[PDB]
Amino acid sequence: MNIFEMLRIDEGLRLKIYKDTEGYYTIGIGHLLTKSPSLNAAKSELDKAIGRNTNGVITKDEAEKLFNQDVDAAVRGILRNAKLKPVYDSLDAVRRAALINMVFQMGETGVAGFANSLAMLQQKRWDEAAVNLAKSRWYNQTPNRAKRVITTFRTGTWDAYK
Ligand SMILES: [Cl-]
Ligand SMILES: [Cl-]
Repeated sequence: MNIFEMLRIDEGLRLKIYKDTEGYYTIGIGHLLTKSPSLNAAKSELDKAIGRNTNGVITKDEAEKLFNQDVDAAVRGILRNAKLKPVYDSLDAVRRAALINMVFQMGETGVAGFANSLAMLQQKRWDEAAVNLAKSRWYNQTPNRAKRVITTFRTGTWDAYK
């Protein structure tokens, strides 16, 4: 298992524009297009992203390509974040994947908001962190996904994904 497979499981794959759990236009493997309520605005951002007139539909390879870029950016963004880097650096490979998943979903700013949980993760207090991570809008809105990521930080294994 790895970051790609893990997010593929969490996000799924859709080749037509769809609305995410928050009602925002998305496509592919969790690629957010826009928070604007307008479908045209989304189609437009989509064409700009693919470099062609898609008419709201893309192929698998195009989806995968957006995905690759999205994962790379999440990593790079973690590495540039003063609040995130030290945490990421302190973690083992499996848990690093949980941190990436979270940035992929919520953005760097969103995660930077789990200040208390981050400190716990850095100190390696797994059970306490898990409990704190659960006290969040994140967990109440997407509980199944959240539990998977939390178990991963708690155990350091991929068991929640097997
Ligand atoms: Cl893009
Ligand atoms: Cl969920």
